[PDB]
Amino acid sequence: HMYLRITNIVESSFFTKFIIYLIVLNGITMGLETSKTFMQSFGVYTTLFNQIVITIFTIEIILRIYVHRISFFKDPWSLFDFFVVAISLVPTEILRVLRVLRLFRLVTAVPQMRKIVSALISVIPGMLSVIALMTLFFYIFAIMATQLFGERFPEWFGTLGESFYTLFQVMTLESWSMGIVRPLMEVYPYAWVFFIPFIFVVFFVMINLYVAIIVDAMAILNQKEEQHIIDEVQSHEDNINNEIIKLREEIVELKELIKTSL
Amino acid sequence: MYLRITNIVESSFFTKFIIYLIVLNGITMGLETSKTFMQSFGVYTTLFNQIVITIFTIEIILRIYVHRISFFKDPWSLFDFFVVAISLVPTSSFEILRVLRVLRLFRLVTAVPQMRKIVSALISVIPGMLSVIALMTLFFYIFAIMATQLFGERFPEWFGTLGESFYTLFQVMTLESWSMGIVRPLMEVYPYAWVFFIPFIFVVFFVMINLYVAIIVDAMAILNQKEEQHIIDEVQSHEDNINNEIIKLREEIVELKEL
Amino acid sequence: YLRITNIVESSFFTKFIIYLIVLNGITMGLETSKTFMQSFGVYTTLFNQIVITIFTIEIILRIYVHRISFFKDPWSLFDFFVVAISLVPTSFEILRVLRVLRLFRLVTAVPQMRKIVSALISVIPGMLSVIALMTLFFYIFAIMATQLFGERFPEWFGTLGESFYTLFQVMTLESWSMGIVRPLMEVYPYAWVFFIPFIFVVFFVMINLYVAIIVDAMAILNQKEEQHIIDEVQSHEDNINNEIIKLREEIVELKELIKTS
Amino acid sequence: VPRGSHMYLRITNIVESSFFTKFIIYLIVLNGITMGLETSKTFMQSFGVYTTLFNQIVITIFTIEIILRIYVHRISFFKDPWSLFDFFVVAISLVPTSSGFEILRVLRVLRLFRLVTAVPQMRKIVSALISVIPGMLSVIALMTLFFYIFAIMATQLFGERFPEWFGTLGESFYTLFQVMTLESWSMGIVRPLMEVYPYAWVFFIPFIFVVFFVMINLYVAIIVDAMAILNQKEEQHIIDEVQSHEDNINNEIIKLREEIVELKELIK
Ligand SMILES: [Cl-]
Repeated sequence: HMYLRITNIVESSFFTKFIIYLIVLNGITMGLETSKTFMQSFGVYTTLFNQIVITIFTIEIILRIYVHRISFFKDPWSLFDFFVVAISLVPTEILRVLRVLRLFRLVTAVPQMRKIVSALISVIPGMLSVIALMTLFFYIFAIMATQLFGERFPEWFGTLGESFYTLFQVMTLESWSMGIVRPLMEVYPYAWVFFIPFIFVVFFVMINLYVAIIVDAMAILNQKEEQHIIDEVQSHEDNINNEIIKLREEIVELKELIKTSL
Repeated sequence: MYLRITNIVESSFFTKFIIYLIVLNGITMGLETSKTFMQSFGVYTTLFNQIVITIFTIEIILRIYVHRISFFKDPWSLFDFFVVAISLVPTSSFEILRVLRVLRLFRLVTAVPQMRKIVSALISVIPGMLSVIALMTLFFYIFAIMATQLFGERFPEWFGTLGESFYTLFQVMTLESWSMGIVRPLMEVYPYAWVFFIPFIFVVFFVMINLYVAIIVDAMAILNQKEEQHIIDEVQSHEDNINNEIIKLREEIVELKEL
Repeated sequence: YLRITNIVESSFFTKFIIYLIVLNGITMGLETSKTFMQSFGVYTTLFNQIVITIFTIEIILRIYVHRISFFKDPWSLFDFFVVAISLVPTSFEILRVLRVLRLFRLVTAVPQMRKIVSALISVIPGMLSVIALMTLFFYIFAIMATQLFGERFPEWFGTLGESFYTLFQVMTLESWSMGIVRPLMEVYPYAWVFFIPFIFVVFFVMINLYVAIIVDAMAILNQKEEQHIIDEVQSHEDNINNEIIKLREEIVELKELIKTS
Repeated sequence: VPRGSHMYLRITNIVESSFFTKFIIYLIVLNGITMGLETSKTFMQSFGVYTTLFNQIVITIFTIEIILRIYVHRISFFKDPWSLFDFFVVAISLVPTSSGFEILRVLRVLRLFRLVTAVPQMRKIVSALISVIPGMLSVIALMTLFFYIFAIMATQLFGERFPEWFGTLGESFYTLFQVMTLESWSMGIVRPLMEVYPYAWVFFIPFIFVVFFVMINLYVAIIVDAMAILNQKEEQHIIDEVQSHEDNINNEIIKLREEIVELKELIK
């Protein structure tokens, strides 16, 4: 009974609008917390405000949980809001930084933003195949790079994780020649045979992956269209063919009678 | 009387003539670069500039009298208006005005409809993206704060300031020296700085790419709809035509049946 | 005259010329080696002087066969210009290098390759509009950059032509920040207000330019498809409409007859 | 030479069993982790001997497998690319460790791509990607020719004063690829070059434009040309229905137009 009373609140525009306002204010506050000048003067006023908004957010998420019960925790966006507000409550090192992640609540609380993100994410599940294939490709070349170049170049390829970092850098193309491969070729003149293929393969996959998405997305669109049009030509065909038997049966009716009279 | 000026203002001669001054004053702007040239042919120019700015003001004036309020409802006129004003404000103000005066070379886009169409075609995509543009700006702003309070003390040149983390994060997005120049340094002090900048790179590029994939595909969905509605509209017309005909021919037997 | 045409137009003639192109290509790549030229240099230079004659024999014949039609043809003109460059005496060496451009005759002489290039080039004329807009944009910002930064940074913006070069570099994004802008911000802390917009506009246009190509090319395909689909529905629309008349007139001519009887 | 004997059937039941394929895939994953631990100097000092045996084991089983698979599938094995790779890879692994080249010991980690061959999901992903290559070979060739031509020009123009970057044909090739990747093309190469040769930009700016034009436009075509094929496959389907529907009504009317002439014959 009272559940309905508060439910009208939690889901009211006032409730959501008010929260979105605090998110935006606390977002300005956290940018003002950057300034060493600012915190010296108005520091305390902020920290309490920080400690207030987090309280309200804890009130909010509690209500939202009581109103939505388990379906709250089946919701990605609620889960995020939940984690982000929890991390914020852990007592004041690195979490202190991650506390700026509650400004992403502005995405959660605004459906306009939810739609953008959901739209973007939609591609990822199909890609997991390729992502895995790529990670394997990296993992293999990371091992080769370490076994080939980690002896004479330990900072770049001394460790599996370091070859991984360096191979990602090569993929981004940042200083891959002047910075990395030209050095390596002073010692190992054929190092280009390892890193030019790595570039080609990696970039081929990236580009072609998205070519496929665009083309395959197009092919699905042409089918949704083809089925609509053909289904129409198929209804028009079922309509005349229904209206010809009425015309045909009359040459049977107007024959049977007109037959007897002759 | 009024028609005389308007018929003149909008003649091909008028616009072609203004376009002609735009181009000359444009070469002047490029010859004004050379110290050598200015030493010899310098003063000649300043008059030429001061001349064309007079003609342009006449032009802008006439155009306003002819179009009245319609002038200031037009973006391309306002730009021509704003720009030509810049040229008339006294040089020794605010030295930046002396520079922004070359923006009137963009008036070559205003006066040529070919160009006006190119730009308009290009702008057409912007309003759809503002959501994403906003999402990106927020994303930067949040990571700028993290980068500042993570790296600003030991690396104040790059992250000491919110506005500097913004500049540096944009650089990382452009991929320019993001590793050799910045992250590899940072990892000397903070070995786990890659956990912050590799995700940042992935997210940023994923959005940028997929945004344009969406444009291409969603632009296509509309094309397949506009087409689908043309084809189906024909099948629907082809039907009701036959329907009326069968109806008549079915009503025609009723006549013969009665008789 | 017909004898010459049968030769010039034969596969043997074109195939034989293509054979010299590929051969002349290997020697021209072997000319790179100081080792090679020391030993087999003279032998090569004779081959060079040989093939260039044969190509001139070829270019001559081809002109006699086609007359004006030859010089109205791009691919022939290329072979002509190219083979001429090779004939002008080596003496200002720059010509001696452009002589390697006759290896592009391998594209001229191979039709598959001629199709690839033509397919690629086919896009450009539409872009002439945008290229101009871009070139203007560069020219405008090149002027601004020169008179903003050339005083304190002559290497990068001291000259109009130099700001052009440096602004193209920014577009390629190579060292734009560490290399150029961060230095400039030492003197001009608001220099990012000039170079971040320049980056956005440039990349926005390039990307959107190709989005338009893909979608507008897409839209033409949807229209070429419509007419084809509509043209059949309308072929279906007219045949039926007649058969109703073959039925209509047959109903009338019968209904009228039944009336009499 | 089994052919179709009772024991050929014995091998076939093994090679094609779920256990056999699943077991091989399981070894691939373990030997894959093993090679990542072989990276660690600490680990090799302690558990080194354990590894080399396991490596020496998995290579044995994989050789057994490759053999069985050949007996079961005979020539179809060598007409299959994925089998050939499995074969090529495992042979590398069998070449003696300290051979003259001494690099195969590294190429031996390529057997981890075997995780792609044994997984049908992966085979399809790779096949989907490769499917584009043959169409491009024309363009790829056009590009290689372009590089080769510009590589020669770069050597003759800049190799004397700049032997590090263009002294050798193979070096101008490597530097021109770098320019294409846009890595330090200006600050690193062309700005230096212009200290000596101020018009060197006329050589490298076109090269950039042409190179990027082709690369981009190639993929534009793929998207569009692949598209027109989709529009053809579609319209035909629509035509074919609109074209059968035209065959149905046409007979329907004539089957009807003859029935009324059938009624006119009566009176006649
Ligand atoms: Cl019909």
